[PDB]
Amino acid sequence: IRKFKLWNGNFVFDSPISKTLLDQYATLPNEFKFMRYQAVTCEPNQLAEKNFTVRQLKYLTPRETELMLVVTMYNEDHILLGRTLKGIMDNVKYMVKKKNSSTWGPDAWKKIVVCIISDGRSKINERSLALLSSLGCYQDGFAKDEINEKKVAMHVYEHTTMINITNISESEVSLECNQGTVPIQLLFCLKEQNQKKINSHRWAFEGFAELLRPNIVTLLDAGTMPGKDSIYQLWREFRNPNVGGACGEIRTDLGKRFVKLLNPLVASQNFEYKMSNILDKTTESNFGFITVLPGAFSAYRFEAVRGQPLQKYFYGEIMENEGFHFFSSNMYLAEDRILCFEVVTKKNCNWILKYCRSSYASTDVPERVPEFILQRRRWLNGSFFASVYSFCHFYRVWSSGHNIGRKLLLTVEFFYLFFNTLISWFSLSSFFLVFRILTVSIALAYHSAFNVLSVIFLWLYGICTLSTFILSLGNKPKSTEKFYVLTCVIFAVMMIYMIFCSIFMSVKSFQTEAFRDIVISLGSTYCLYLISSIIYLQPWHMLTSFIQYILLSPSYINVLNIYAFCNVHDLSWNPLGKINTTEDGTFKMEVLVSSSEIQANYDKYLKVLNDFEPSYDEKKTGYYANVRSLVIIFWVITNFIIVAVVLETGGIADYIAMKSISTIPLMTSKASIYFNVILWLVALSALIRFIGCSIYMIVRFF
Amino acid sequence: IRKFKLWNGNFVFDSPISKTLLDQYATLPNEFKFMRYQAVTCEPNQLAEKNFTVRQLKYLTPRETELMLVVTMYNEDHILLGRTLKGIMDNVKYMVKKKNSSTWGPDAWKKIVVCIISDGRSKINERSLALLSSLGCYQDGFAKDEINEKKVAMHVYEHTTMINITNISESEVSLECNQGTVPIQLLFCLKEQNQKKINSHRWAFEGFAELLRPNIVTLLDAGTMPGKDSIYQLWREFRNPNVGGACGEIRTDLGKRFVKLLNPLVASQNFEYKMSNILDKTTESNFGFITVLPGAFSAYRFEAVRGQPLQKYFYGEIMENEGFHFFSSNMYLAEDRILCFEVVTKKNCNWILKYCRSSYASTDVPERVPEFILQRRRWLNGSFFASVYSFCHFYRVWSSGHNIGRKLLLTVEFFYLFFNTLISWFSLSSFFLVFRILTVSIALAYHSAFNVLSVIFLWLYGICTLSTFILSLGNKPKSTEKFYVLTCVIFAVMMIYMIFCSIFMSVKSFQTEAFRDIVISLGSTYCLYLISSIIYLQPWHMLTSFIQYILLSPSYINVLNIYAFCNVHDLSWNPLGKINTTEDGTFKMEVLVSSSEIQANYDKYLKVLNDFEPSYDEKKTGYYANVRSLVIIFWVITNFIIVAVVLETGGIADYIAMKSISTIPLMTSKASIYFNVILWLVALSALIRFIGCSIYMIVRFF
Repeated sequence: IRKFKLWNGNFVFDSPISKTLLDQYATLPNEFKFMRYQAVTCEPNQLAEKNFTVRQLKYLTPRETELMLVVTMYNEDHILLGRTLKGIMDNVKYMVKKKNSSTWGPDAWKKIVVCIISDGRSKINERSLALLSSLGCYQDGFAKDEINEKKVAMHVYEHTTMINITNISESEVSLECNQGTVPIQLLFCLKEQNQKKINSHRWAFEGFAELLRPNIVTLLDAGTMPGKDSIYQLWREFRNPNVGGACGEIRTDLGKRFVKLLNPLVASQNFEYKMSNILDKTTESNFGFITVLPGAFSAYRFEAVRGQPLQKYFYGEIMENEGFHFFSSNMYLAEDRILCFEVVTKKNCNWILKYCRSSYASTDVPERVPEFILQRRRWLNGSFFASVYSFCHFYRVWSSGHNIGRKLLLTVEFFYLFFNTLISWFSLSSFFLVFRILTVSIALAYHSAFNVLSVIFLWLYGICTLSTFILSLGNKPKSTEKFYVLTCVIFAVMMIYMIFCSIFMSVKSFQTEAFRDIVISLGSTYCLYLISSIIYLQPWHMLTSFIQYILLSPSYINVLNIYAFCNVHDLSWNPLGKINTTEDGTFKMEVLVSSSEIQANYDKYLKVLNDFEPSYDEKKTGYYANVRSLVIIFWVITNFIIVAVVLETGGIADYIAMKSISTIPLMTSKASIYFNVILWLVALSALIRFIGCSIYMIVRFF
Repeated sequence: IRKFKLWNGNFVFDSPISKTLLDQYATLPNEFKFMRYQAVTCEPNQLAEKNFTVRQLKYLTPRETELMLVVTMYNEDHILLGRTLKGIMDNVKYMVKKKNSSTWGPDAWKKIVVCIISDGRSKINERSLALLSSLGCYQDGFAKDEINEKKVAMHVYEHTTMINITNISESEVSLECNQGTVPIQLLFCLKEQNQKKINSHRWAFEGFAELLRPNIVTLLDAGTMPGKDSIYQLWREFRNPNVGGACGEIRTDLGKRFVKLLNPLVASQNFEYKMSNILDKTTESNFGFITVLPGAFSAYRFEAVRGQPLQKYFYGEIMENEGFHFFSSNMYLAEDRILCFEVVTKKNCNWILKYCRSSYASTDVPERVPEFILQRRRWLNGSFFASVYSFCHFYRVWSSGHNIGRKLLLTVEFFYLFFNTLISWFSLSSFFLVFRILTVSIALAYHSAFNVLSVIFLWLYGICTLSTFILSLGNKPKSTEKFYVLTCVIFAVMMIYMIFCSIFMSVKSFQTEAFRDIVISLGSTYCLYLISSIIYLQPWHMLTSFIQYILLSPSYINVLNIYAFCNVHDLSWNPLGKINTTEDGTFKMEVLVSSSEIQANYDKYLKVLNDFEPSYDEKKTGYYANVRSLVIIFWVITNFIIVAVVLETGGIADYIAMKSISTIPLMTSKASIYFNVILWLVALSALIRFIGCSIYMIVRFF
């Protein structure tokens, strides 16, 4: 029991580390041998005012940081955090061993701070706090819930470690310390209660970034392992002073010797990631605005995001009455994609976002249908809302500081992105119309067993779709996994049948014009994908992973989208006294004994018979439910309008028949026109993205 | 403080009442001047063993009860409880003033106990505890949460009051005491925490009824006001020794001078109640098994329900493994209807249930669409499950003790009840098929503007139905009231249009055979209703309330049923330390100072890196969700199968067309056959129920 003293009114303690670490370290200054705990009781935007600091400012010469790396955990195990930290450590070692550089050199580790923001003490895993402790950046015992009647909001552990991670097997993490290791300035933040990730970013940007004043702030998730040069290659993107943000490639981690490529769900995701990087990101980067993918690690120039972008990201549209507005109350769905928008359309500034193909990070993807569905629920809602928001507010592009040509390019890009969003909104009707027109056409033309197959597949589609709607509105994907797997299999068999029908009709026609169009259009859209993959110099996914993606595409359209739209907002709808008796059964009491007090109580109850909206949380819940259920209805109705126009469903064929009688066919020419239009749109999108990727590679190569 | 003593180990206290009551009372024995609080810490089935008692057993001559009246509250205000208590008091006064009776006489009040079981202290209203206190049956202060480390489960207040309720206006309750008043033995039970109503019945039947040993146990809800002779007329039903249960008529309370009859929702309910009593209850009572309506007050002969019926009602099918079974885990949905079944099919006993028309009780009905929907959610699920359970287990009728004729009658009745259930399961398709066939037929025949009307009403029906499904699966009726009112109005206009179409086609035909059938069948089914109402001697609802019921019938089919099926089960998915500092900012702490303990903690975290289904409530929640969502899917699919068979939807007309091509019409003869069959079923049901009501009245009159 020792005597302490609050330093400037807040608790700062310095503990020594165990001699086991010292044994490696010797093989010595102050930062290596101590670990500093601080109890942060204030808001993220008030740390300096309240007089809280970081070790970097307190040296004889204050230490200036070039690069702040933020790692966010919620409950990730020690393997994921180990992978992220090992990638970071390897990158820092690469930068420290750099020879001909003005910025990096033997003491480059002093310019990098690794800030690990974990979200809740109750929600952290103990295998992660055991890894963090083994590095030297955590000791238990001196965390406090409250200090001078002030609720402690966050615990900050600061250390500079010499030990590095050198191997991460399936079970063990290899930690070692020798002359080849590089020191890392860790900064472990542990929030007291679980607020979501935007609050973690609030702590990173409004909090420690204000004290450290980094040049670049890099965002990573736990489990995302950066490549061996990814951080350096992303940092190299910022030598253009106009770059305000940047991102790299995100790769599926295929496992040992690509063993996980046997899983159809994983190969489908591998193909999807490779094409999203090759086609979408390059095309976007040509214009100057990128919509960074959820898994990839990104970097923002700190001066770029200060001001309006962070205010919109953290608070939303501040101007708001007691009620709820659409954009202001729903922008939390598009979490990081807001920042990017506000960086590009920042007033009087000509920041651009740029995509770096030289930097990559590999992540593990869901291997089971329920967790895959739950992961994509967030992605699809975020993308849809962000695209709607960017289209509705595009005039801001013209209030920024870009020159006239870049403003025109950005306007064109936003229009194109909303065109893509609009196409993706009508996929529910597009898939059904293509399937029904194709199967019915082959049944009409050849009659053999395609009649029964057409009816059977119509009923299978209907049953699976109705069940998906009902289970996603009412139940949870964990509860019914066999059904979801069966539905995916049913849709894969459906797609196989459609491919067969297309090939059969095309061969018979070659031995009418619509199937000429289908063969030319689909061959063209496959060839453009293949050539774009070759130009990017990453073609191997075009054969190892293509058929799996083709077979699972109907499940992307029909299971992921339905669940994403049905779950937009993740809704969640006096003490008396005691008796303790003695041995004799006796005890003492306070009892109303006087007649006057009994009469008083009687009069107080005789008085009640003579004198004859809930809280904000449930009001917000009601608004969220109303807005989530109005989206589903509009989606379904606007898709069925197109279905009924093309196929003459909804009693329309009946209506035309009876109008003529006042003075039904099997199929019309609307089906032919629509079938052609859909395929031409697909081929056109492929061609546009091919031109974009070609321009990207040509410019980078020059 | 004073010195007390536990009486036999449990807390029993006797407080005097305020002299204000004594002033009326004088205008005196022990029961009037004291109120007895008991703290019940045991289970309902253990009160006697634990040595708890009631005042009735503790006189010099123990008092024998003929009739125990149970009143259950949850949070009902003082007007509803006042109405119930006033009806009870008036009935007891009628029985006490009875002259030529062996059972009732001047001291008949001694044979009646009124047991008011309120559900939770936190959930009780204070205007109800103020009314209960004003009667003399409650004083606060001496309720206890725990007694000798035993959680007190329930508080029992016992008094015999001389004051009666004489008027209940919209705002005040008139209490008065004079020579004309009759004493009432009240027994106020107040549960500590809110378990649902089955637990209240568990306390009433397994608890106080075991001590009091009543002859009859009568169940009433708070707000249900018995008629001036209803309790006596129901008690008179039990002079037949074979009667095991009985119920009376439940009436809609139309307000002052029938002012509430202006509300269409209230007149519709008035007609529905009058026909459920006139047709359904009499027909059921002829056979010998009644399915007592939710609002009506019922009575059970206590010896009838002891044993198997109460065991099934309270616990369910006791034989059960760790998993969930359908019947055993879902019988709580059909709460009281289980008892009735088990009374009739009790082994070796020939108990019957009987319906009493001489006894009635009037209740208030919901006047707003959301609360109406929420009320009927419980009714519809209970009825559907109870009917399924009774049909599946009908063989028990033959294991009972009835003679052969009554066994045959009961078997026939259960078959007929399941036929009615099966008809009610297909109303979703029946209404749509009737509407679509009728509108399309008039459009075909006369062409003028019925084409547009047919298409418009098809789209209106589709939009309203899809929206009802989506809002009942995802949202709450309180949130969207304008939409539900609008949907009811839309369906009423739809029904008006259908009535017009029927009349138009019939008049044109009179100026083909199918409309002869429609006019004859509907005229017959209206005439049978009118004649049955006249035979029952209650015809006034056949004109004051008929059109409102007709207009709201589509909303009964399409809004109440969808919401009831979509909401079957009502699913619901270390401390650290503190710092207080002195003036100097100094304080004292317990800190790991020795190097050995720091090394110990480091080794304990280095150890975690080397040694590398939830609770029952959420498992039951998952089962309930699976079973609720499997019911909706089957309901929708089995109704659409009939729709697609009759109208040739679902690609079937396409399939027949292309089969013939291998070698679509507007309407077929299946529509004619189905249209006739539906109306013949309606007329047949009306005729059967008319014969039943006629037999009931004839037998009662003889």
